[PDB]
Amino acid sequence: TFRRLWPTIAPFKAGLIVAGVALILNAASDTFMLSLLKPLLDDGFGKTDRSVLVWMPLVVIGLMILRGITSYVSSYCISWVSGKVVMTMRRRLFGHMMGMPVSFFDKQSTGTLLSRITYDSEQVASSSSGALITVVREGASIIGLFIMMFYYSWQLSIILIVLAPIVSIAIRVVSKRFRNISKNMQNTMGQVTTSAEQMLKGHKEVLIFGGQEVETKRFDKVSNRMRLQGMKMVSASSISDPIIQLIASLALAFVLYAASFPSVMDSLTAGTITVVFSSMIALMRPLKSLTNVNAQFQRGMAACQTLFTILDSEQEKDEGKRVIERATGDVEFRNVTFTYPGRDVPALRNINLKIPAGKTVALVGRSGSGKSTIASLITRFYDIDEGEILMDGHDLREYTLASLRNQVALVSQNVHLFNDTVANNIAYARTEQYSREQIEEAARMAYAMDFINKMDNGLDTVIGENGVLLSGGQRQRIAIARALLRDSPILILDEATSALDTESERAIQAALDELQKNRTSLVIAHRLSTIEKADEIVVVEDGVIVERGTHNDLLEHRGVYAQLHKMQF
Amino acid sequence: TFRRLWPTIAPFKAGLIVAGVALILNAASDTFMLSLLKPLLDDGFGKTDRSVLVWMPLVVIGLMILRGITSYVSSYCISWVSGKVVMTMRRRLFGHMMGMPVSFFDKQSTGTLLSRITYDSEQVASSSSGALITVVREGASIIGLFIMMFYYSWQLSIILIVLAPIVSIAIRVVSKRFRNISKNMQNTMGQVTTSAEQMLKGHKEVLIFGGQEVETKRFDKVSNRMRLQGMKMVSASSISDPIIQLIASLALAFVLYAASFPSVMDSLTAGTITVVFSSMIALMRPLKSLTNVNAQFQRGMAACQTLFTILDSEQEKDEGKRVIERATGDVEFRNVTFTYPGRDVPALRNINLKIPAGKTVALVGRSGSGKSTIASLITRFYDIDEGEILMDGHDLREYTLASLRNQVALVSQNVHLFNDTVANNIAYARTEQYSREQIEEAARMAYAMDFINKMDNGLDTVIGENGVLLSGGQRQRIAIARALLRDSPILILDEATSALDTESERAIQAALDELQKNRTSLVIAHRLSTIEKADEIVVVEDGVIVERGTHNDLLEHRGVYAQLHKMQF
Repeated sequence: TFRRLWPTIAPFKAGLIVAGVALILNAASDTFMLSLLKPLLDDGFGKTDRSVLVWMPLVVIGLMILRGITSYVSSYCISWVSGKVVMTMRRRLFGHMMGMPVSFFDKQSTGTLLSRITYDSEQVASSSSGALITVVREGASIIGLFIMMFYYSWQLSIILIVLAPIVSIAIRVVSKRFRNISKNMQNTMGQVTTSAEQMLKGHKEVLIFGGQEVETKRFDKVSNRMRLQGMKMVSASSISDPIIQLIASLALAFVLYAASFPSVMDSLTAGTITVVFSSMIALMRPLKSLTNVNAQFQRGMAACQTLFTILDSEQEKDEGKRVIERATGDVEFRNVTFTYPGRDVPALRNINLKIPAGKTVALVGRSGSGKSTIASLITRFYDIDEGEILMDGHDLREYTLASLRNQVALVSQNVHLFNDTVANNIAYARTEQYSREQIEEAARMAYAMDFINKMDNGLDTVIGENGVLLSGGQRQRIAIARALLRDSPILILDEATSALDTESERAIQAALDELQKNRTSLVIAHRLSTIEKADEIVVVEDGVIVERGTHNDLLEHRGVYAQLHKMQF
Repeated sequence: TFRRLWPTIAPFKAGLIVAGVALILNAASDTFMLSLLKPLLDDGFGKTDRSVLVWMPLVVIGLMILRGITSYVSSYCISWVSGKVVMTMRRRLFGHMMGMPVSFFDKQSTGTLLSRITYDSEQVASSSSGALITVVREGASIIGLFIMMFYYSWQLSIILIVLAPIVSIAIRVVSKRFRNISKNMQNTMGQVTTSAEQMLKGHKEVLIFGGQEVETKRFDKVSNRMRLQGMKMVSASSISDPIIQLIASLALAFVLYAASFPSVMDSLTAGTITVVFSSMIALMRPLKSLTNVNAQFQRGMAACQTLFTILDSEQEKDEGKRVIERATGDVEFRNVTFTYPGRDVPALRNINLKIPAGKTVALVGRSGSGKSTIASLITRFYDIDEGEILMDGHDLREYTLASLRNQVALVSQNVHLFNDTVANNIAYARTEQYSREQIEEAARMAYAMDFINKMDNGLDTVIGENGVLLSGGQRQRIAIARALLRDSPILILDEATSALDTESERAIQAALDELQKNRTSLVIAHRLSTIEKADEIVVVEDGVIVERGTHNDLLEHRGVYAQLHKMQF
């Protein structure tokens, strides 16, 4: 039919088969109730002493116990398939957003993404299972009801089934006519209400002219008109209910009139009529739900379509073949112009950055708008629009994503934290690679030895949600320890730590210097000390690299950096 | 239960008595139908004799016809009371709406006041009528149903009545317990969803650290937990409906068990249980409606208190005793400082402007305000905060409101016209006073006679809503003719035309000059020609008269007059 994620469900059929076969019993039981109704009324409650009012009290409760157990098992075992389908769908979907470009997560639809994964995943299988159980049970109650209703007094069955749609369509046409009549009559009431508003509007003119009495008379007339219009409207609306009631009663009266003639006689009995009528009445609800099933199956398998769109959206480019054993290379730029998608302003103009290996460079972004993007390019998160980033004699486009991202490390005050323990967080994705002693040494080199050692559970304290919830400074220290453990030749320093912790942010800074004492570092300078620590100052204005050079060179000629050293004060 | 609304009910009480007595039958019919249900099954169908089941068609159609006619008469005659009472309330409200000060109509709006007059009164009447219908009909139905249940089987009725509340309360407590369980597990589901968001939010971190596999594993674990939580929640929710069904079935089983086990009643024939059970089931609707009725009463009656407050607000001041027919007396704003009620900014200050008799002393300004109110004070729509405006040497407060208003005429391009004929509009509020020839003379003086006689129906053509929708300029001509007819000694022009019709605006101007060769008027002028026609130019800048003098002197002294004048040009 419409969507066919069928393979994902294919494994979980046994559960679905059991649920369905136990669910059809959930209508077999309801039908057997009304089946037992006939012996009850005709034979039991009559002057017949007993044995239909002693066996029946037990059987009704036993069969309801069966109904309850089948309902529970059907619901649970369809919820098993729903759970094991929604869980696999969610798992696949998420596993196809961990290799999906940052562009989508650049607030293209990021806010809804959790909603997209959870609400829609819950809705797809929820609505599909609802459609199944409403097109099996309520689609089986109908079948069993018909079997019984033709088993009991088929002639009455026919005279009732032919009447039901005729009466239904007659009711529909009468209701349509009267609804149209009332809606049409509403127009006159609207007109007179507009006249009332008009009369209320002219307060000033009425008062200045002393027409209070004349306006009272005119309101008398329009209000009599309004009351008469309401009278006729209410009369027309009220004469609807008696008409439909009379039509239904006429249907019943004809049904019984047919009972007089010998055509259906001996199909009357006493119970038989009750069971047939009760079955026909109770047939509406199953059919009422069945006629609407297509809406549900569709809403749900369509959300599945919406989910499919995400599952098959753009994927991160991976057109690389070469790997890295060590990125002991020189970072090189040449006319590197880039623009982050979903925007019009160009990000970067031509670039000629020759950041050599073994030495660091501090880029200063006093403009403060879009500067960080320059770092995102070297880490291949937003694809470069124009130019190339020449790394170790090769471009990143040519180079495999995994190795490239591995060689570069990010550090920021807003660093995210995982939900596992701190020891794993430090060696995230490579816990087996390094021994706990290595992690402790990294923490030492991160100058958070006392802090990390003082957590309640020590080295393996749960560090994320449902944990101790460190502050920003401690998070920075553990991120620095992460970088130390990974020993990325390329460092990216956010330097967003506007907060100055006493005796600790200086410890943090010592950790930063030790980390960047070696290795090539690109520091998005925002603090004073880092600018002081600058090795090759790189200024940028809006989207262009205005100047480059060491501290003294740009300090001598005011240009940009020198004035920045003053407005930064 | 405030019920100031008692006197209105007493004249139409007869209609209410009818409505009620017919409504009683409107439930007696249903009761005597369920009564028919007994013999039908007991001795109508099983037996060969068909007299019962051949009469039953006739009796059922007859009872439903009585139901239809009695429902129609009840609804009609209750809506008639609700119509001739909502109508009298509406008419009384309006009659106490033309006595309200302009301030009340200004703070609120037509559409809010129309909602009050139209929607709120309709709710008052409709909801009180609905409360009465529910109480009477459903109380009659309940009393009749109880009579039936205790009459047909005084033993089964007692057991049913004892069981129903116990079963209902047990169902309620079970439902409450299971709802609490479901939400107590929904909280854990929310926790795991928050964890899912936590992990799904670290896209940049996962990519940079290359931990796609580890994050996939963690999501596997959390998704397993989510599926387990959903499974447990669904199981808890689905073990409820079977439990309530089991409780209801146990109730029914015990009822039937008592129906046989003892010989206490032992009298239940096939018909007696059918009728008693069907009534007990059908007794839910009235017990529910009668329980919810108190939300109808004191919801419409509260709207009646709202309408009383809107009716029982600050009436316009009428502290005047002396009546003056026609006055050449100057309107002098001696020391009059006024501010808009409901507003903060001072509208006026102590002023010295005087209006000599005969002289068409005018007033000009570009402040965009101040002027607007300086005329309204003469009409006393708004009151005065300080000072006194002297008519015939007497303050307007001393002057009788009706007579003083009659002495002033409101002529403006933005003028309201009543839903009446042109003759009625011109002689409005005094149609008896003036002859039709005088109205033709008024049209002549309006210089619109050619147009005034051009409509299809001539001088008596309907001019307002449901009329010709006359353009603004000729509507202003109509208002001008109104002024000429009434010959108000005091006149306050608006002259906000800003639209110069070819040869018709000049005719309008000719009409104004014919009007203002007499009839002293501080002409609120936006027209340079009107300013030139001024006698004693008066200039105000948003809080006070800057100067008052002839046009030549005012022009000579630049002050503020010459500047605003040359901006006008």
